[PDB]
Amino acid sequence: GTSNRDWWPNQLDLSILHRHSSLSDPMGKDFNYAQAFEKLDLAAVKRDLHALMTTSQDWWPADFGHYGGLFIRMAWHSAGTYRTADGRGGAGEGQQRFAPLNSWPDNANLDKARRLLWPIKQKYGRAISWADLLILTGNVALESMGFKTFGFAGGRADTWEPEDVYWGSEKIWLELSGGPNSRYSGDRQLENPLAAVQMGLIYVNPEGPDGNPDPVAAARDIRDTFARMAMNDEETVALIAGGHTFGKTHGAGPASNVGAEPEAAGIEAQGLGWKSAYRTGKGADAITTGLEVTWTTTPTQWSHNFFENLFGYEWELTKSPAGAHQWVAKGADAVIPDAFDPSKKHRPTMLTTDLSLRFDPAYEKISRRFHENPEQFADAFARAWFKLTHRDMGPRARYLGPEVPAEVLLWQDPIPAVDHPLIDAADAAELKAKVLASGLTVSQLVSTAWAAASTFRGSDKRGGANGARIRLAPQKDWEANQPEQLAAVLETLEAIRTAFNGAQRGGKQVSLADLIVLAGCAGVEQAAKNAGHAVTVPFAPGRADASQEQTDVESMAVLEPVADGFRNYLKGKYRVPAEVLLVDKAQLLTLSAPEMTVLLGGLRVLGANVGQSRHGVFTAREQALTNDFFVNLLDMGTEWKPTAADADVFEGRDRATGELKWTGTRVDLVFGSHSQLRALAEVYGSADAQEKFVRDFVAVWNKVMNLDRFDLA
Amino acid sequence: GTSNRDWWPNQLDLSILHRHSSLSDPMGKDFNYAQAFEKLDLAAVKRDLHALMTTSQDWWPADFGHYGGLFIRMAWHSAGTYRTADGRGGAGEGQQRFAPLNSWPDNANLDKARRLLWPIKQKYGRAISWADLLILTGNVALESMGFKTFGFAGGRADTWEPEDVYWGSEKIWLELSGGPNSRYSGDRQLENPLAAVQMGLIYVNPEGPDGNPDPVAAARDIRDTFARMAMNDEETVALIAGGHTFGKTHGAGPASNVGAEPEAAGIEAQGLGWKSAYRTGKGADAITTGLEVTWTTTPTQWSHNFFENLFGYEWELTKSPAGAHQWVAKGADAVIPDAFDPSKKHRPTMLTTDLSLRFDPAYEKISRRFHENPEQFADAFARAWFKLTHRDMGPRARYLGPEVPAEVLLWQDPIPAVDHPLIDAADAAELKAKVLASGLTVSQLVSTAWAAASTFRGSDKRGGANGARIRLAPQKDWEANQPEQLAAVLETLEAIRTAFNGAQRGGKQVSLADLIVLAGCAGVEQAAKNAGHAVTVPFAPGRADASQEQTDVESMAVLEPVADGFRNYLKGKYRVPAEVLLVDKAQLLTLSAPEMTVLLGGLRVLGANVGQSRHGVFTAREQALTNDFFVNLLDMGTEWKPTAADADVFEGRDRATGELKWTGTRVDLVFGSHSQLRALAEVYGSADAQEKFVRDFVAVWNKVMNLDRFDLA
Ligand code: HEM
Ligand code: HEM
Ligand code: NA
Ligand code: NA
Repeated sequence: GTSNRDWWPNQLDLSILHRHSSLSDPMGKDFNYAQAFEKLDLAAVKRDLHALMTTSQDWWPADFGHYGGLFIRMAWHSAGTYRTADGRGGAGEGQQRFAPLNSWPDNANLDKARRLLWPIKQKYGRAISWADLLILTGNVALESMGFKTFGFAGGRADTWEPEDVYWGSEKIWLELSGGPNSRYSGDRQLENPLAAVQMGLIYVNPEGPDGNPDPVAAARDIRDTFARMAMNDEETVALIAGGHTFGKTHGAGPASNVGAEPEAAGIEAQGLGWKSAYRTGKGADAITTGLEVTWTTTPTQWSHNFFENLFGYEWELTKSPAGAHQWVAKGADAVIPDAFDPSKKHRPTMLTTDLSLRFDPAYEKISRRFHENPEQFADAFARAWFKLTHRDMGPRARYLGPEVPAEVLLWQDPIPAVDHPLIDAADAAELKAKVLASGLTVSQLVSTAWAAASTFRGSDKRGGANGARIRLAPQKDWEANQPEQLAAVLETLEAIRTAFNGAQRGGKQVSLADLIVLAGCAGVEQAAKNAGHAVTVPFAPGRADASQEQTDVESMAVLEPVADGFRNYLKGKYRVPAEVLLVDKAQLLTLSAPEMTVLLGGLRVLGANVGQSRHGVFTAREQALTNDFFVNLLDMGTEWKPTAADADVFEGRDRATGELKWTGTRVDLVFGSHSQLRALAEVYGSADAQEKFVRDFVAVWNKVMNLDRFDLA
Repeated sequence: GTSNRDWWPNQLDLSILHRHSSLSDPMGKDFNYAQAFEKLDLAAVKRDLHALMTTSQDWWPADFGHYGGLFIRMAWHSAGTYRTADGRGGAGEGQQRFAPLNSWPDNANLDKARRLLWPIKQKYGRAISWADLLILTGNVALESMGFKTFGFAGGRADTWEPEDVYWGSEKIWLELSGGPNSRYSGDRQLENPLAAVQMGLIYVNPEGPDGNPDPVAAARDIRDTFARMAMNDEETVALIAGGHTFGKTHGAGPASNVGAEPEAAGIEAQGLGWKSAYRTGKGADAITTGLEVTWTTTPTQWSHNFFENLFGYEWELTKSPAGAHQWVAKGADAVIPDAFDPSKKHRPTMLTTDLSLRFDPAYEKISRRFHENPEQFADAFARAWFKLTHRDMGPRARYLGPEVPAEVLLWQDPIPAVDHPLIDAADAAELKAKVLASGLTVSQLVSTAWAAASTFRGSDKRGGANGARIRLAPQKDWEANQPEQLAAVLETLEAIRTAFNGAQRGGKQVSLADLIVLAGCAGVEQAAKNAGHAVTVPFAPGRADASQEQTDVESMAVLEPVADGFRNYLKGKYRVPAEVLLVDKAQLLTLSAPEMTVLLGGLRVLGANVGQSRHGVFTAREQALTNDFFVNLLDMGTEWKPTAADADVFEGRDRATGELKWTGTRVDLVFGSHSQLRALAEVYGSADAQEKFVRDFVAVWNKVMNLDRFDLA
């Protein structure tokens, strides 16, 4: 059946804004996962998980009699799709159970692992999500095998359909670099927002870059991909060596024995895949990646054997039974146990990427420190495992249950506790009047609050206006934020704040974070008044101000908007059309198509454009909250053409006279071009819609101002 | 970006069940179109439309100074996508303004027609939908040119994204028959559910079949395609000759002058397309189809000149300026006016498909009668035009406004008025107890009510339990409905009804339509009771019984279910996998994926299968309402394999012993195979889900029972 995507493959896809509707969700519309989880008997779940570890099923027998290694890998793949670039991927939505990730080649046989958890999921029902279960099982596996974890938070709500993520443009699974859709260019530069080296891999190729077994070049890829998942050198060595303290790989025979991945298998396979014709197809005959490596002399117990073996032997290049490159210890005795046959033992083996930990010079120093000080290694790995499994969860207010660590970590972008009475409605009125009396304009007030709040992304729940981090490095210097104008607005706001706070009793005070947001609300109210409408914009206090020492400047850099269509901003020229970038940003902000439409039309007229650009400012009453953007955009009395100087700027001219009426970008004009967007614009550009526009604008404005308000959730 | 559809192109698509969410809709959740329309000043809209007809815009100058012809074609293409096989397409959702229909080659330049209506749409806002406006404008065009229409009903609510319709499998616009994706097989047999001869055409090719200009052969395609839009010979002749009484075609120069259709055009074109480099690109130089035919001597006035010309001249095969085949009157004078130059005149011209009306022998008799009796032609055309434009609107209860015709037409599947007091809640409880005391089983009661209510399709709002047409030809003889079992149930229910109705005072009585549904409600309540649960199933009386004389048997044939996954039924063996047919049925019933899942699992254990098949009946307590279907389907202790006899039937065996536990079809087992469906099955198969399962089953049962209840809307 031919589809619109077939006929017009480069037209914008708005269905990504309408996912995760109440239609696809089986739970009622008021189902609150947090409340279900809070009543879960978590200790009972953990006892069941401990039992499962050694309860081998005949359809996928447990290596060494213990599924721990398989479940740790399962949990690390669950978390390991995360990209700091957009916040997308990670464990936080349980997306491993859906396409495509359920069938990625790197997730081979993790279908079996998830199926082993069905009876526990079934027993506890809606009170523990799959997303939470996958991570808890990884924690229990570690604990079962003698490693004490740093803690665990629940609260990852399950999702019910595939997340829309750009994973790459290759049309062949695992395609090597330099093809027609290469994710690499130049000096091995991986394209943003990707965080893996080949389509269908978590991070890197275990044989080495594009299959070439050089540990030093492999180290480069490990470092690049791990940095793109938010992990530095210490955390990376701790994670890889910690993980490979346990379990084994599977490559007992040739890969051509292995059949269709789950999404391609027959209906009789009942959701499972990679069925293998090699001998029994499982256990001692398992084939998962094709590598055949067992790292330690006690694969089911925490030990310090990974680094003893790494440093204690010299390594020779060899091949697994499936033909994959891997390394064997020169001259070693057969000291590694077999996973099924008590009378067999094996020499120590390593992956190319394991040897990176020794042969990359920066990794070697950390590996050596961990080898000499195994207590440091233990603590680093525990902390890293917590980070890995919680990095996409959001602020600490979302963390549920009795195992949440009390230590506050820099990567969590922590927000101080509020310790004082908050402002009330009479105080908010007084502060709004002070803000309007100072001379700050509608444009300044709206632009600053937008700049503060629109850093939020729902993908990893980072960003937003809580914290007042717009006043700190690096946000205060971002070009999209207009540093000189920002400084002057913040200075005026801080004077108002200081005066209000100095006048209070009883410890009451207002944060700068709250005041920025409140000042934006005063500007929207003033804009409505300018248009002859009486509007009150809702405001919820309770934001606190974070310090510079609580704000990791390099981790903050991914939140920098390089494209923000809501302010008609593009930092440079990109291969992706700007309207595709707008929809991407709308998705991160959790906006539907109607919300994105209303919001953008209103911001244009309020003067939220960066640099005071006139592009899309289709009104003769700037700083008044009207639907002018829509009524003018849709006026057939105007004809639009790309400019000579710039194909991405358009001039709109009177059809009868040729006189210039307006200019716009692709972000402005897409609302008059895309047939679903123009349908939405027509609603707001109708003669009966001025009041609807104002009230829908105030709603969406308020929504954006509260995106990060998990303390009120 | 590579997507799941790319990787797994034959996996089932559930997103078709989750369109039309509250996320995509710009109107509030409480917006009621009918309430907005009922306050529209319809007479004022029609006066504005009447003015528009002769107010030419210079960006698309009006032929003959009158847009009438253009708007009639606009309104005919809006309705002309309709297929009786599934009820999909038609005018009832305004889908012409979305992809793909906005850019079909047959809809070329209707973009300009819609843009001409923006100022009126803008003036009246949400009180008149695009969908209604399209049709109204074609009525006003006709009226302005002297034709008295049969009437008009408003009430077509606007939609906000493209409908998912199978329009064919060709990958090239207008591909000629016999390609790799041919819609034709055998002796020119058009595949169901298609109703057009080439991808991107409304009905037929105006040159002739695959471009061959033979009016006799073209007649065959006209007859076949019109029949597939539910029009007979009389109606077809009336429509084509009536339409071609007005206006002209456009082919002033070569088609290679014409640029990209709207979905492919640049952003600057602002939703318009087919921009032409031929001379001025418009007006006298317009190119739309490439044909250049003007049918009558007064193209802006109703007349009987189409048939005077058709029968008064002999016709010669010729070519337009773009090279298309067309016909010119042999030896004629220049009597047809030019569309822009008052000093120029032209000979009569015709399409191949016009001459079909004279050269097909059955058409010729009707055309002759209409020629000799133009009052009959006018009446036929008026009636047909109403039918064409209202055929997908549904029951007469949905018809709004002051111009609704009072005559009740057989194609409307009319339902008589209710003239008596309805049963109350106490009466409903007494009838449910009498039904259960009769000895009718849960299975019989559920199966009968399902068979009555599940003929509904939301595509054209035909079918449903209102009317009690299950007791009439042809529904009573459909194989899916189990004619002998149905007859015995209906006999028992009619005895109950007769006894109840004979006992009442005050004229109160119960229809058989209401009692079939209520009997099904009693069956579901009893099934819940069998499982240890007391529930009330909601029931809304007010259905009435239609007669056989009010039921067009041939028109009812398309409602026959030949695939009903909810009863595990397939009338024969099809190209399309059964699971795809299930999702198609779910879509027609307006069900979400969660609704379809609950509903199916419940029907299986209630005994709803045709023929008492045990396939998918995964319970040891049939006729009790439990979640057994899901608990047993998801049990990994069972292994499933296709049977030797039949690849589409599967045996479920104990994994350890080999014992045969169950059998199922593809429809049953897809719920354990598809990753999004199995996630839903898991919810209902959880240990905490029994109450949720029953609640959700009763809600969807009730939803189905009320699909056609537009009298309560
Ligand atoms: C450079 C990064 C890494 C590479 C290339 C990589 C590669 C692999 C490969 C190829 C397998 C074998 C899969 C099979 O054939 O069954 C595997 C297994 C595993 N990895 Fe990693 N690994 C990486 C990092 C991680 C990290 C961060 C963790 C966890 C903290 C982890 C924990 C595991 C465990 C536990 C197994 C054993 C699975 C079993 O016993 O069934 N690895 N790794
Ligand atoms: C076999 C069925 C039909 C065929 C093949 C057909 C074909 C066409 C073609 C090729 C055009 C010229 C489009 C252009 O170049 O501008 C057209 C114009 C038109 N058709 Fe049809 N037609 C059919 C049925 C109908 C029906 C059922 C109606 C309405 C009752 C309709 C009303 C019109 C009108 C009013 C125009 C003139 C548009 C204008 O003035 O701009 N036709 N027809
Ligand atoms: Na994420
Ligand atoms: Na329809």
